[PDB]
Amino acid sequence: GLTPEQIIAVDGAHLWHPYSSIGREAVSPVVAVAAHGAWLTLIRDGQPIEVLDAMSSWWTAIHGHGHPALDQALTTQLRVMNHVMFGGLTHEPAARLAKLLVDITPAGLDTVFFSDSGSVSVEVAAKMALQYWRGRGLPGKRRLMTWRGGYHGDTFLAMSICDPHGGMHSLWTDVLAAQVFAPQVPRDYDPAYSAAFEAQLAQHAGELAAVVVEPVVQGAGGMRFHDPRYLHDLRDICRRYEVLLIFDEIATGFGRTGALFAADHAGVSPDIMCVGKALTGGYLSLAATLCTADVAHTISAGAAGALMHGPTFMANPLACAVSVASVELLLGQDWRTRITELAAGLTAGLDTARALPAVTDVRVCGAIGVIECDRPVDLAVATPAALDRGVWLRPFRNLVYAMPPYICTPAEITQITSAMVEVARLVGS
Amino acid sequence: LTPEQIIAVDGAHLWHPYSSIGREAVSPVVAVAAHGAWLTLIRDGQPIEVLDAMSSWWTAIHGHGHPALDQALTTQLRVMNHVMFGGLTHEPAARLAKLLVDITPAGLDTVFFSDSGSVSVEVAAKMALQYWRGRGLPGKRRLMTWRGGYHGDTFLAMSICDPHGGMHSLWTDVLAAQVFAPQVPRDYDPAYSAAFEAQLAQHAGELAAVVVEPVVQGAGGMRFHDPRYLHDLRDICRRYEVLLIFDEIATGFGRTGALFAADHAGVSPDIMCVGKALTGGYLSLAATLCTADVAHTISAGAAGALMHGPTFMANPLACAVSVASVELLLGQDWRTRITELAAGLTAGLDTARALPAVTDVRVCGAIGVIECDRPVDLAVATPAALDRGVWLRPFRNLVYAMPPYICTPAEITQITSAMVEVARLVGSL
Ligand SMILES: CC(=O)c1ccc(N2CCN(C(=O)c3cccc(Cl)c3)CC2)cc1
Ligand SMILES: CC(=O)c1ccc(N2CCN(C(=O)c3cccc(Cl)c3)CC2)cc1
Ligand SMILES: *Cc1c(COP(=O)(O)O)cnc(C)c1O
Ligand SMILES: *Cc1c(COP(=O)(O)O)cnc(C)c1O
Repeated sequence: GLTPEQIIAVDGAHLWHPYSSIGREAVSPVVAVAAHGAWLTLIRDGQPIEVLDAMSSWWTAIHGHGHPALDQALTTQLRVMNHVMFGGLTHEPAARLAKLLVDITPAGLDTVFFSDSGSVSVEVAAKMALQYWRGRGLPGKRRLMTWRGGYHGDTFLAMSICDPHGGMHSLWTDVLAAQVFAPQVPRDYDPAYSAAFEAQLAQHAGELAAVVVEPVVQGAGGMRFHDPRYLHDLRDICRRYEVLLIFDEIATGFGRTGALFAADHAGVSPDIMCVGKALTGGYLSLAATLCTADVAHTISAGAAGALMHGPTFMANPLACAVSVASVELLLGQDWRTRITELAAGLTAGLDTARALPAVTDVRVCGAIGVIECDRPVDLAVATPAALDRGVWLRPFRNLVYAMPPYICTPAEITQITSAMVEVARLVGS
Repeated sequence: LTPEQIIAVDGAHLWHPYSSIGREAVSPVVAVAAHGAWLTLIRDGQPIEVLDAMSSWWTAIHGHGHPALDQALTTQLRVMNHVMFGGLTHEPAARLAKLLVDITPAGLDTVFFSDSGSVSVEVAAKMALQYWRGRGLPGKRRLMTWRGGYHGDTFLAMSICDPHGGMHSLWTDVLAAQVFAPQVPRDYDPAYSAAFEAQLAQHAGELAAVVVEPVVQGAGGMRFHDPRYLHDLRDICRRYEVLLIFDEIATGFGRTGALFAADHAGVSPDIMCVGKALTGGYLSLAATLCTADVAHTISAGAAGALMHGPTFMANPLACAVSVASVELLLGQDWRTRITELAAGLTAGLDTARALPAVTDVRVCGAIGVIECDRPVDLAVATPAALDRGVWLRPFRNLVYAMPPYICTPAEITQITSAMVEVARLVGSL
């Protein structure tokens, strides 16, 4: 048992946080003591206050926290089987989830490799791509290509295809794999960009295993959106130049961009796809990498005879059980209407920010809203500003943004957008 | 789904650890329940109760559905499933961090939570690299280990796995080129440590860290080595200013007869990884600990922070069950328990030394290994053990167990008897 003060004292001495220091944090983290539906209970001035999780706790909480159907799914599974090793055993949760995932992802993705995080699923995707070409007698095809502005995780291979600036590649001189970067993909569709991407890919085609991109929305590398037609072009380019296409849908999956998967906006299927953040409805760490029958059969028929990967908690029954419930909950409702309403709410709520002096862009895509500013956002100023307004927001660089739970009512979206608009006002002020 | 429908879905759609799709020599066995030391598996359409001799890949130290652990999960679920760790902290994370800092080897003062062992290893390497970069020595970026090791399946993790066991031949030109000392022997030999030092001396200026599994090497061959080697590594690392990293992902939490395997030598590494048994085998969770000096040096460097932050970092649910698992272990006489277990394994496995296909029998804490003279055929071994009411999964030439700590003396003897019978069959053909 620990009080918030004790929690803070332990935390300051002993706990790392994402991309943080020990003993040099500008501001202490805020003690969270509960989470229910769209709301977090945080400690502020020693007292508990309920605030909207505008971030969906980093894209995860699509149905909100403590959804009764999802709580129930976990507890039912807990009474039967917590976990068994996936080496030599299988189980209902894994089979149920894999069937669901193959049915709902872009056509052709027939096999599912479960892992415990997005970064791992990305490494699995790369491993599938590299083993695929090795299975085709082309080990030279081992490099990856992407466009700038991307994020794919924090493990060392994932780092190599992250945006070179966002990813601080200059601090990793001589340690990361050297990958092929195309220029930042633009928002608006310009076939000249695709022509140039193709020309650059063409000269590297013989050394490229895959193009890896986030489809439609680039998250941690800058919350940038691009025309879905670029993905149609990528599919065509990759098809014609024999380079696998990998869509990283770890942030975009399960309805977030207004399609069940962002690939659906372009009506294209990748050869390999990663999913993760929202997969369990934000209960537990779980990710999946899917690939076509062709990819799976080629890997399986190659010299190695198997995909050389196998996490300890692969296909954990508890995480899989809650994921099944989470996906069924999404599919059993009119999610498409729900996201359209959310997008409309975000658009309407963020429209006034356009007029603000420090604001360069306002953009919405499905249940994602972004205010881009002309200068870095002071976090020591912004965080308490949104908290004071009943909203948990986490800006970074020049961006103030939200990816709210799908269960957010119109009143809650208004509340979120208001806080965002106000943080932007203080940036200019 | 019926067991048959599960098998059908599984065969078409599910990857398993280090497996193929469509080319599996045996179907996985359907698991329908797990309670205590026992799994309920479907065999010829009928449910059967068998002992989980593998602890579900080292995870289930307290057995499955332990009331204390089930309870810890459901009571955390009631309050907070998960919140983002960026800007927020919480009681489960603080309680676990406090516990971990106070039971791990002295000087390990900070804790980075992640979702899997492979990730925690990548975090450890990142800590070491950023440490040296913080000291103005970015040339110190390679890792050194001994052969026979396993550290996970992500690309950096792979680079320090045994090159043979990890099939580095398949990964030519993709993996970082690390420094490998020869396999560490079982018995203490001063010449081995002298040679290790001599090799390290040649690379000292380009080495960030030595990374080893202390005392027991797991997936690389279930080999044990004299703890005195760890005292040598510590001294070598100190004199040549190379960080020492212990991977205790398999060895942690009493498994080798000490609380952590480093304790067998009284040695403190600069950085430490834990994972498999961390949650008592309920959920995926791992941790990377480092000293105050490492933490401060990273935090004072150009990045001003450790450049890593998993989505489900410090998941409340996983942390809560981990707190309960660790407390459950510490609140009993675990040392006597493991000693009794080891004695049971030793007594039970002794008769195997006389079998024709057996080259070695070795026990270290709650780990029993029959080393055979040929690779073990799973198609024979699996059903043979199930026939005897035990779930065993041999690998390579090893018939081994790492049973739950809650196994009674009779259950241990039932496990060792099945192990003996499998070993007898291996040489029986
Ligand atoms: C779990 C959580 O709350 C969290 C918060 C921030 C996190 N970050 C900070 C912003 N990020 C980056 O600035 C970033 C880090 C590396 C590469 C790229 Cl392209 C971007 C991504 C990781 C990750 C997790
Ligand atoms: C979760 C589970 O049941 C499981 C079973 C076997 C697993 N492996 C991984 C390590 N194995 C290796 O052979 C291995 C794989 C890479 C490097 C090294 Cl040193 C060893 C055996 C199969 C992993 C997970
Ligand atoms: C967060 C993220 C990842 C990495 O996921 P983790 O679970 O944090 O390892 C990979 N790809 C994308 C697009 C992401 O947004
Ligand atoms: C299993 C293991 C790992 C990898 O853990 P995952 O959770 O499977 O990624 C790393 N190191 C050691 C010593 C292990 O036994």
